[PDB]
Amino acid sequence: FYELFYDDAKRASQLLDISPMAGIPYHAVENYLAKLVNQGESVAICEVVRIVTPGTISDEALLQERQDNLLAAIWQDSKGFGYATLDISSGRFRLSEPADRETMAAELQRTNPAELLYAEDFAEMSLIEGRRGLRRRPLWEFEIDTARQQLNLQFGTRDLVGFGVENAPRGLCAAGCLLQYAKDTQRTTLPHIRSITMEREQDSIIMDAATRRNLEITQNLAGGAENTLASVLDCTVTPMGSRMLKRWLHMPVRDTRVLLERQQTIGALQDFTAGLQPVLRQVGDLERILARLALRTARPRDLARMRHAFQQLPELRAQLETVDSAPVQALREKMGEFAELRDLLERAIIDTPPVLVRDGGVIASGYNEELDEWRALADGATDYLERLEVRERERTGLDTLKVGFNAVHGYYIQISRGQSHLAPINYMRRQTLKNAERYIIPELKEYEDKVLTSKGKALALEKQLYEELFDLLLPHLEALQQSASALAELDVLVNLAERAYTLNYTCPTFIDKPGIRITEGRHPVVEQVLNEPFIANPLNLSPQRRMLIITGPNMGGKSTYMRQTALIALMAYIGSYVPAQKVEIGPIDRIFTRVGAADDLASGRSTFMVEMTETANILHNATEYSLVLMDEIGRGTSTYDGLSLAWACAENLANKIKALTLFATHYFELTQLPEKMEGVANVHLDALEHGDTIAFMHSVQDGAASKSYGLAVAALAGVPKEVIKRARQKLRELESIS
Amino acid sequence: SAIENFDAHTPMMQQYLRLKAQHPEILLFYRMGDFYELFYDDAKRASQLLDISLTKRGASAGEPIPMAGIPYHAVENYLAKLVNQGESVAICEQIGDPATSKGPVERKVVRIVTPGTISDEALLQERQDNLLAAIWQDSKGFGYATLDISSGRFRLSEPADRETMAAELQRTNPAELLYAEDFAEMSLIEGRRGLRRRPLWEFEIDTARQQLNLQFGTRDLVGFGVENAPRGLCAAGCLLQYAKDTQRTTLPHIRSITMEREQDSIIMDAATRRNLEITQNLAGGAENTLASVLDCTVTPMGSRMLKRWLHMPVRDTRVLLERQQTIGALQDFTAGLQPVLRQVGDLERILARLALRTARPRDLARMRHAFQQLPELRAQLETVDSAPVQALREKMGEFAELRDLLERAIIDTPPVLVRDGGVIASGYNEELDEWRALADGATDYLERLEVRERERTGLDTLKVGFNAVHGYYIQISRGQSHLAPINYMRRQTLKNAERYIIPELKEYEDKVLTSKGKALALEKQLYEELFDLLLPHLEALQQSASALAELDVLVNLAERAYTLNYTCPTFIDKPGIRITEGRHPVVEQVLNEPFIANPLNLSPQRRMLIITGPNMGGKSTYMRQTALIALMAYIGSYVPAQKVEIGPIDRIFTRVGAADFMVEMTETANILHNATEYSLVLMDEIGRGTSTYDGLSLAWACAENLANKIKALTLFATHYFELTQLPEKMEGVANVHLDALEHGDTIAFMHSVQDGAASKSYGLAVAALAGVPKEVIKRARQKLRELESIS
DNA sequence: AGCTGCCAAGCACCAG
DNA sequence: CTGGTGCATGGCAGCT
Ligand SMILES: Nc1ncnc2c1ncn2[C@@H]1O[C@H](COP(=O)(O)OP(=O)(O)O)[C@@H](O)[C@H]1O
Ligand SMILES: [Cl-]
Ligand SMILES: [Cl-]
Ligand SMILES: [Cl-]
Repeated sequence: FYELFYDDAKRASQLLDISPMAGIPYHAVENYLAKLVNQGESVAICEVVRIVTPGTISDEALLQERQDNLLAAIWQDSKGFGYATLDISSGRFRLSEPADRETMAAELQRTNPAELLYAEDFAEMSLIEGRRGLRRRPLWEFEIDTARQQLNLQFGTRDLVGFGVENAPRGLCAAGCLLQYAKDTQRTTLPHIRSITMEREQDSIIMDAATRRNLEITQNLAGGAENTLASVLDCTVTPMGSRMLKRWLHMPVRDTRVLLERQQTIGALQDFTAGLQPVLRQVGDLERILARLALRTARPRDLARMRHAFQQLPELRAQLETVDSAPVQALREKMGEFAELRDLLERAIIDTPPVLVRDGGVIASGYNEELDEWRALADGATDYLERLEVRERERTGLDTLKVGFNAVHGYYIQISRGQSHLAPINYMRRQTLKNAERYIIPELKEYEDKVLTSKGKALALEKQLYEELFDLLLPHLEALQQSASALAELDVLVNLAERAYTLNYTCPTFIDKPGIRITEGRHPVVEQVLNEPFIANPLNLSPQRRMLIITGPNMGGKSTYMRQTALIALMAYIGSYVPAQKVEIGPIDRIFTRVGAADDLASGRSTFMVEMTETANILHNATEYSLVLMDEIGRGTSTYDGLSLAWACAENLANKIKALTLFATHYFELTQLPEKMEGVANVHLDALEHGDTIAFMHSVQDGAASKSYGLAVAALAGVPKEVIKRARQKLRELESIS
Repeated sequence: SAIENFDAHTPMMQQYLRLKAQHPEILLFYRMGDFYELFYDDAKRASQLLDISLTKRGASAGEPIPMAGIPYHAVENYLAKLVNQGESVAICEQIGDPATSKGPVERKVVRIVTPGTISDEALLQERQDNLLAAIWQDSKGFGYATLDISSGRFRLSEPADRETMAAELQRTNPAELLYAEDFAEMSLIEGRRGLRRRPLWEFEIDTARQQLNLQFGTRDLVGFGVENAPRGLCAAGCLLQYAKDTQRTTLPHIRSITMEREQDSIIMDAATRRNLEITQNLAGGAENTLASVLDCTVTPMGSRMLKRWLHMPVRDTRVLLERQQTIGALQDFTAGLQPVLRQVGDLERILARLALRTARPRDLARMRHAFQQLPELRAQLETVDSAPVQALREKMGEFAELRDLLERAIIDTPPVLVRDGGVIASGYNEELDEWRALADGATDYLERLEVRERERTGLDTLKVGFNAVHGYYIQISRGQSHLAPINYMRRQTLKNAERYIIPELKEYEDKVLTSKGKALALEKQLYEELFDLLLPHLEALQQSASALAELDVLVNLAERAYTLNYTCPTFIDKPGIRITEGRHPVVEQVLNEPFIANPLNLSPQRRMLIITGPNMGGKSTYMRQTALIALMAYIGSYVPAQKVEIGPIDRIFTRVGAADFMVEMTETANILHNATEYSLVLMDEIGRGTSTYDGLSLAWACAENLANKIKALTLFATHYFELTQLPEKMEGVANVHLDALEHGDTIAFMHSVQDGAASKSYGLAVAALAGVPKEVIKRARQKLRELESIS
C-alpha cells in the first residue's frame, strides 16, 4: 500500500515506454535494467537485495560490449578542477588536475562518464549540468588524508610517489571520493584496481571538445559511432581491443619514439594478419572476464571462456616467434602461457557448463573424487526408481503408472483416473487431479531421501570446489591482467596493420620542423561511405607556407579537405599508417577545428557568438606548433564587420602565432594576403556546370577563386529567372567597387 | 526441401492457410482454444516483436511448424505493443460451436487492428488525434483523404502540387497512410510510420462514388460538396473500403464528408507550421508550444478540437466574429462551466465505441455520468446573452430519456468488461432477477448445508468449498477424514484434507451453476440490447458531443483571454497588420523578466520591413510573434496585444534559418512563386552565397520582387547593411531595428523595436565579448575604418 | 504473505 | 479403436 519508486519510475517509464502504476515483468528485468543503467539510473529493486549503478557494473549483460564504461568524480577547488576516472571492468584508474575550464571541457568530452560524481563547492554547472548520470556528493567524501591511506591500502605501499600522483591534491580528492563510492556499491574488495596514473597534458596532442566532436573520432554529430573514424578503423577481433583502439584515437602522443615503435610493429605484422586474427578472435573479452574474477562474480561460462583463451596462447606464441620485431616480442613474452591454469580449468570444468552454478552440473567428473562418488550414489538412487517404475507398471498391468517429482510432494507414483480404481492396497493417496491420482509408498520416500541427500552433498561440494578455483586463480591476477593488456594491444596493432594493407595507407615519416606534406591524401571515413571515386588532394605546409586561404564554394568539399588534414595528423601521431601516398609531418602540439554547424542553441547565444568563442579559444592558445582549421568564419554579421574579423584573424594567425592553418573563406577580399603578408597562399575549389546540374568538384587547385556559384545554385532551386537576372545585375555593381 | 501440397496439411492447417492467404503480409492471431496462435514466420516475427517464446507444434511427417501464442484474455497489452510499432494484426476467431463439430470448428477473421483504425481507449492517446489517411497522385495533381474512425470526422482535399501535399501530411500526421502502387512522388511519403501500399484498383472513381454513397445513404454527393472532387473522392474511396475491411461491422458514425479547400484557411507550409511551434517545438517535444500556453481545456475531445483549430485558422468572417462575441460573453462563467464540463469527459470516442457496438460497460457508465451534467449546464448557459452560445446549448441537448435508461439498466460503478456478469442492475429486467434469486437462494442454502452437515458429523473442521475443476465439495481435514459418513463419496484428495460429494450437494451445485449461467447469457443479451435502444439517437448524440467539445474550447479560450490578458482583434478591408503592444504568446510565459511589448505597422503603403540589429537582440521573437498574433486572430481567439487590427491573410511563410545546402534556396523559391499580397512572409536568411556579395545579391533581388511585384507583407531580418539601402531605392520598404547598447565592458538588449536601421552591426562587440583578444579586436577596428573610407 | 506447477481448450499427436 | 499428452502465457488454488 505504502510508497515506492513508482512515482520516480513512472518518470523513467515515461522515458523507456512501459506502462501512478507502471512496471516491468520479471522475466526481462535484467534487460530493462540494462537500459536505465544505460542512460544512467542508480537502481536497486524489489516488487534491498541488489545494488547497481551506471559507473560500477561488470555483468556483461548490463554493459555495452564494445565500449568503455567509466565512473568519474569532479570538483572545482578555489584554484583548479580535480578529476578522476575508473574503469570498474579493468581497474584502469586515471587522475587529473585541469587548470582552466576549457581543459575540463576536453576531459569530459574525451572521457564521457556514464555516472558522474560532483560536489556543492562546484559552481561551474554549465560544464556538467546537462549530463547523463549525475550524482551529488558531500564535503567529507572529497578528502585528502583518508584518500591517501585508502588509496595506498588499495594499491600497495605507504606512499603514492611510485604512481607519480603524490603532490597533486585536487586529483587525489576526486580519486578519494571515487574509490570509496565504488567499493560501497560493490560490498567486496577490488584487487584488480592495483594502480593509478596521471596523464600530463604536455605529452598528448591537445584537442578540445568542439575539435573532438567536429572530427567525429568515436562519435558522430548525431550521437552514434556510425559514419565515424572509429567505425572505419575498428576492425578489431576482441572487445577489449575495440575499447583500447578508441582510447588510443582520443590520445595521440608526441613521443615520436613510442610511435616509431608502433610503426615498425604494424610493418612486421602486416603479413601474419591472415591467420593471426582467427586465433585472436578466440581470446574474447578476457579483460572483463578477469574483472568478474576479481569481483568474484565470474559465472561458469566466464571461466570456460577464460580457459578457451588459454588454449590460444601457445599458438599465438608460435606465430609471434617468427615476427622479427623487438617490440612485438616484448608483447609475446607479456602475453604469457599460463599453461598450468589451462590444465587446471580443463580438468576442473566440463565442455560447456550452464549459465549459473546454482543448480550444479559445472565441475567435471574426475577433478574431485568425493563429488564423483556422490553423483554415482545419486545416479544410483535415480536408477532404482526407474527400475521401480518398470517394476510397478508391468506388475500391476496399468500402462499409465508413472514415477514423477516436484518440491511439493517429493517423489510420487501417478496412475490416471479411470485406471485409478485398480490402485494397490498399500498405495497411500496424496493428491487428486482432473484426470490423475498421485500416491506414495514407504520405499519411494526412503529412496527420495537417497536422491536428495546425495545430490545435496555433491551440489554443495561443486560450489566449494568452484569457489576454490577463485582462490587458485586469483593469486596470478597480476600477470593475467598484463596478458589481457598485451592481448588487447595485439588485437589493435594487428588490426592497424591490416587496415593499412586493405585501405592502402602509407607510413608517415616525421620531420623536426613543423609542417605537413600530404601527397594524394583522402578523408579516411568518406572514401569508404562514398560510392563515387574519391578525388585525392595534395597539401604542403612548411613554415614558408604557414597558411592556405581557401576560397570557392564550400558545399562540404572545403570542410573535408580541412577535416581530412586533421585526421591524417591524428592518425599519424597515433602510430597508425595514413590514407595517402606519402606524408611528412612535423610536431603538432594542438589540433584546432572550428568547422561545420553549431550553433548552441540551449544557452540563448547564437551561432556566430559560438564561432567567435571557438575562434577566441584558437587565437589565445594556438602555438606555432598547432594545426588550425577555420571553416568560413564571419557569416551572420554585416559584410564589413565579418571581413574585418576574418582579416583581423588571418593577420594574427599569419604573424603573431604563425600556426599551420587552413583558412576557409568566401570573402574575395581575403585573397590579397599573399600580396600583403609573408608565408600565406591562395587555394580554391572549382565547380563544373555540366548538363542540368553543377558538379561540385572536391579538387583543390592553386590560386584564389575567379567565380562565385551562388546565383548558379539559385537557378537550380527554382528561383524565378527574372529575379536571378536582377540579382546578377546587383552582384556586378556591388563587386565593381571591390 | 519439401513439396507441400494443400491436401497434405492436417485439417487444422488447411483452415489456417486459406485464412492466412487472405492476409499474407500482416500478422494473424488465430484463436485456438483459450489462446491466440501464430504460425511460421508470423510466429518468429511475433516472438521478436513481443518477447514471447518461439516453439514447435508437432507434425506426423515433415518438419514441425513454428508457433507462438498468448492467452485470449491477455490480448490487449500485446495488441498495444504491435499497434504502437506500426504493425497491423488480423484477429481471427472461432465462429461455430466445436462440440457440434466433427471437423475443425468454423473460423472467421472478425476484425483487423491497424494503427489508423484503433478505437479503444487503451491504445490511443487522449489529448491527441489518431487519423487514417489515403493518398493518390493523378495525371494532374493529388488526392488525399482523412478519417477519424473514433469520431467519424471524414474529410477530403485535392492538393495542387508537391509542396501543399507536403503541408497537409505535416499537418494531419496520419498514423496510417494508404497509397496507390503507382504513386509517382515518393520522397513525400516514404519513411513515415504505418505506410500501406494499396493496389491501384482500390482508387477507382466509380466504385468510390458508388461506395461512398452507399455508406452515407444518398444518391449523389452534392449536399456534401464533394461531387466535383474526383481525385479526392478516390482516396476517400480507398480510405472507406479499408475502414470497412478493418472493422467488419457497419459504421453508422461515418455519416458525412466535407471538403477542405485552401481559400477557407490560412495555408501554412511544413516549415512554417514547425517554425511557429504550434503543437510541437523546434526539438520534437510538445513543450513550450502555442498549445502548451493555450490548451487549458477540461476534456480530451476539446483539447483535440483546439489543437486542430490552432492548425487551421478560418478566413470566414462570420465564424470568427461569432467565436469572438462568445469568448467575450463567456468571460465570467469560466469557473462555473469548466468543472462541470470536465465531468462530461471524452464523450466523442465513447460514442465511437457505441457506433461500433464495442463499448465496455464503463463507457456506458461515463456516458450516463456525462448526460447528468447536461441539465446543470443548460441552466447555466441560458443566462449568457450570446447568440452562438444559445445555438450551441440547443445543439448540446439533454437526452432526458437516455440518461434514465442508463440509470436503470446498469449499476452504480460497473466492472471493466461484461464478459462475466455483474453489470445489469436490479429491477431492470424481472427474469434476470428471477435467475439471480435462484442463484442467491442456492448459495446460502449450501452454506446452511455446511452447518447442517458439521452438526450431523460433529467434525469441527468440516467446510463447504468450491474449486473450478471438481466443483462443490465437503472438506474434512485428513485428521478426521476417517470419521466421515458412508453417505460421503470421496471426490478429491489433498495433503492434509479429503473432499467429498453427496447427491444433495451435487443436486444444488447443478442448480446454482445452471442459474448463474442463465443470468450471464441474459445480462449479455440485455447489454447488447442497450445498443439497439441507444443507436437510434447516434446522430443527435454525436453533434451533442461536438457541441460540448466546441464549448470546452471556447470557454477555455475565454478564460485564457482573461488570465493571460489578451484583447479582441478587429479585421479590416485591405491587407495589413497594426499591432499595439504586441507580445509573443509563448515567450512571455516562459520568461521571468517582464516581456517587452512591441508595436507593428504593416500596410500596402508600408509592406516590407528590413529588421537590423544584432543576434540575441530579439529579432526572431519579433517576427514570430507577428505570425502568431495573426494566426490566433484568425482562429477567432483573442490576441496578446493591446489593439490589433488585421487584414485578410491567405498564407503565412517562414524562411527562418538553419538547413539540416540548397534547401534554403528552394523554400525561398517557394515563397516567390506562391506569395500574393494577402500573404505574410517572414525571412531570416534567404540563402548563403559562396563569395562576398554572392548570396547578398539574391536577398536584394528577392526583397525587390516581394516589394515591387508580389507586394506581400514581408518581415526580412538580416545582418547585411547593404540591404538597409533598400528604403531609399524601393517603394514601400522601411527600416527598423532591435535596440542594443554597449555600457563599456559588456552589452545589453532592449528587445524594443525602433524605426530606422540600427546605428551599427555589433559584430565586433560580440566577438570581443565572446573572448576574442583585445589585441586582435583592435586590428579589425582599423580594417573596418578603411573599408568605410571607400564606402 | 511468495512460489510452484496444474490448468485453461482446441486439435494433433502417439503409445496401448 | 481408446485414453493419454504437448504447448504459447497467465491466473489461481494448494502449498510453505
Ligand atoms: N520583446 C522581448 N522581451 C523580452 N525578451 C525578449 C524579447 N524578444 C526576445 N527576447 C529574448 O531574447 C532572446 C533572443 O531573441 P531572438 O529573437 O532569438 O534574437 P535574434 O532573433 O535577434 O537572434 C530570446 O531567448 C528571448 O528570451
Ligand atoms: Cl532433484
Ligand atoms: Cl464537426
Ligand atoms: Cl549581427
